Amino acid sequence: AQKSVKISDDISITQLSDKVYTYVSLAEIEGWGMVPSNGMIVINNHQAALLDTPINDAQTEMLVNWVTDSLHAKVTTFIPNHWHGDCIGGLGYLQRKGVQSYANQMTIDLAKEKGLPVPEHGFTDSLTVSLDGMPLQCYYLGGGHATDNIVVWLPTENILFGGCMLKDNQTTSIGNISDADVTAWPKTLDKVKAKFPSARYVVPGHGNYGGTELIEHTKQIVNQYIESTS
Ligand SMILES: CCCCc1nc2ccc(O)cc2c(=O)n1Cc1ccc(-c2ccccc2-c2nnn[nH]2)cc1
Ligand SMILES: [Zn+2]
Ligand SMILES: [Zn+2]
Repeated sequence: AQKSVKISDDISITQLSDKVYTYVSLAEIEGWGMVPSNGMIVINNHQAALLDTPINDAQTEMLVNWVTDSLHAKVTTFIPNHWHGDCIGGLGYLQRKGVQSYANQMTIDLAKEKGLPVPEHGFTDSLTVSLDGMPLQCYYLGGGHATDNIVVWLPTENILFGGCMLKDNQTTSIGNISDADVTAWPKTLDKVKAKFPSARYVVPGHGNYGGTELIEHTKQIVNQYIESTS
């Protein structure tokens, strides 16, 4: 069991640790109706790192003030998982609040071509940003749900922000695969299960959070759809 607090009505936080909370932001992502989105809020010493924002700026600006008022951290760092509304959907807000963003370089080149706000720090494989001594370990383990998708590993917290390459234990859906690397994903999770075999929490990019079975579960999903289309 773990605390489920509502900031708005359509915005929930769930605290998995002393320095890490996770929320789901339901918003309307155009073309699919009402989708529930995930994100990590990570607090070290009044400094707040945010791992993906909601669909627009309003909820970015909903979650960002709550994390002021109640956690008395200033959001100063951000990391989108890929370039989807569900990742940087609300980065327009946050660069304006001068937040410093880090992401996959691929995702940087991408957003640019589609003309979205652009993160300012890139990497090609791994990049360990410090929230004041708190390593916040981002990696590019390969493409999946999308080509630029990455994972963030909180080394002190054994918390793995799996992202949209992962699905919950509850869903058996490949969801939205327009910018995917299907033949390729299957082997990303494989790498991901190998690197954080010891992750206590492994949260997806949608769906409820879990353990490391979320990995073997998503893989299946993917093989069931590859094996069922190819
Ligand atoms: C109507 C669409 C399906 C809704 C849904 N609802 C859920 C409810 C509970 C839950 O635990 C999981 C889901 C879920 O995965 N989904 C699937 C879902 C699938 C894709 C999307 C979506 C929409 C726009 C851009 C990217 C995505 C995306 N799809 N997969 N990962 N990310 C959004 C939601
Ligand atoms: Zn996505
Ligand atoms: Zn997504």
